[PDB]
Amino acid sequence: GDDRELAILATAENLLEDRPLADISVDDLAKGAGISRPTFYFYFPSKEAVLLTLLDRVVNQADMALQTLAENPADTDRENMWRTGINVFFETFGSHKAVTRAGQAARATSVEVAELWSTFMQKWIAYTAAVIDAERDRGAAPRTLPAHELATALNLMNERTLFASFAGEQPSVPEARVLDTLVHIWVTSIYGE
Amino acid sequence: GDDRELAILATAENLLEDRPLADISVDDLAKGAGISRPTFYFYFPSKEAVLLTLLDRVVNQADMALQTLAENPADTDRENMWRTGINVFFETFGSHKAVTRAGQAARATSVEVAELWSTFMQKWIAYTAAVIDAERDRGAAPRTLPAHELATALNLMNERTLFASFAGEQPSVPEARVLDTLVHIWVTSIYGE
Ligand SMILES: CC1CCN(C(=O)NCCc2ccccc2F)CC1
Ligand SMILES: CC1CCN(C(=O)NCCc2ccccc2F)CC1
Repeated sequence: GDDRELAILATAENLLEDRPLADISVDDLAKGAGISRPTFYFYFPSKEAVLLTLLDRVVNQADMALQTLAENPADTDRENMWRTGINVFFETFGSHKAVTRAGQAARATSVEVAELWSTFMQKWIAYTAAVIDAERDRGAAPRTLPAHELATALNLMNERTLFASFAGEQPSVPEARVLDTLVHIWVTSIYGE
Repeated sequence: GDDRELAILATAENLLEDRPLADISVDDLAKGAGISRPTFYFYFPSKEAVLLTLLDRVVNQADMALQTLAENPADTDRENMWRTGINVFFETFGSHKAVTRAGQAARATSVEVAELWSTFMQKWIAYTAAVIDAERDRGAAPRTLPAHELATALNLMNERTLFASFAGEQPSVPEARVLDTLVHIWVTSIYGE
C-alpha cells in the first residue's frame, strides 16, 4: 500500500535522472514499481501527480531541516550562521537534482507545482526577514533596505543560482563555488552600510 | 516586405500582452498583420520563430544600450554607475514585458531561445566582471570572490528578480522597489570587505 506507493515514487525519481517527465510513461513507472498500469492509477491520477508528490517531499525535507536549525543555534559567527542555513538548501536540493530540475520546469505547466514552490518560498523569505530583523534589533546589522524586500531578492538569487549550478547551465557558478558565492553576497548585503 | 514583417512582429507583441503564445494562432497573427496565412509562412516558419525574432530585438536593444553607456561614462559615484547600468535592463525588459515573459518561458521548449539568452547573459557577465576587475585594479573594490563568479550570481539574481517583479509573481519585490533592492546588493557585494 504505502509500499507500492513508495515504489512508484522511487521509480519516478530514478527515471527522472535519465530523462524528462515527458519521456517517461505510466507504463514505465508501473513496470519499475512491479505493478500494472490500472493499479498505478489507483495510487496516482497521472505521472504529473507523482512528480508533485516527489517535489512536496523534497521541499518539506528542506523546510524541516531549516526548522531544526532554527531550534538548534550553532555557536558561531554571523557568517557561519548564514552559511549553515543556505547549506540546508544546497544539500537538500543538490541531493535530489532530478526532482529539483523536473519540479522547477513543471512550474510552467502545473498550478499545483507553482503554488507549492510559492508557498514554501514565501515561508523561507518570511524567516529570512525575521532573522535580518533580529540582527538589526541586536545592533549587528544596519537598517538599510526593507528587510522583507532584501530577503525576497536574496532568496530569488539563491533559487536561480543554485539550480543553474546543479544543472550545469551556461552561465552558472561551478557547484563547488556556489555556496561561498551566495554566502558572500548574503553577508555583505545584510551587514554592509 | 520589411513592412509585412514588422506588422507581423507588432501584432505578435500586441497579442502576447493578452495571452500566451500557445493561445495565439498563425491565423491570429496573419489577420492582425492584414495578410493571408500562406503569406505569413513566407516571412516566418512558425509563431515560435516570430517570438524568437521579437526576443532577439529586445535583447539586442538592451545590449546596444549597455554598449552606449560603456562608451559614455556618467560623472558620478560608483553606486550611480551600477544603478545606471542595472537600469538599462530594468527599462528595456520592463518596456517589453510580454516579450520578456513569453521569451523567458520559451527557454524550456526552444533551443534557439535558450541559446540566445545564454549568449547574451555570458556577454553581460563578462562585462560585469571586467568592470569589477577595473574597480579592484583602481583600489576602489577589495579582492574578495573571483570576479567572474560574483558577476555570474549577481546577473542571475537580476534575471530572476526583475522578471518576477514584472510578472507580479508571489513572491516578488514590488516593481517600484526592485531597482533600489538590486543596486544595494550589487554595491555591498562588490565593495564590501
Ligand atoms: C528554491 C529556493 C532554494 C534556495 N533558497 C535559499 O537558499 N534560501 C535561503 C534561506 C535561508 C538561509 C539562511 C537563513 C535563513 C534562510 F531562510 C530558497 C528557495
Ligand atoms: C536577463 C537578465 C536581465 C538582468 N541582467 C542584469 O541586470 N544585468 C546587469 C548588468 C550590468 C549592470 C551594471 C553594469 C554592467 C552590467 F553588465 C542580466 C540579464
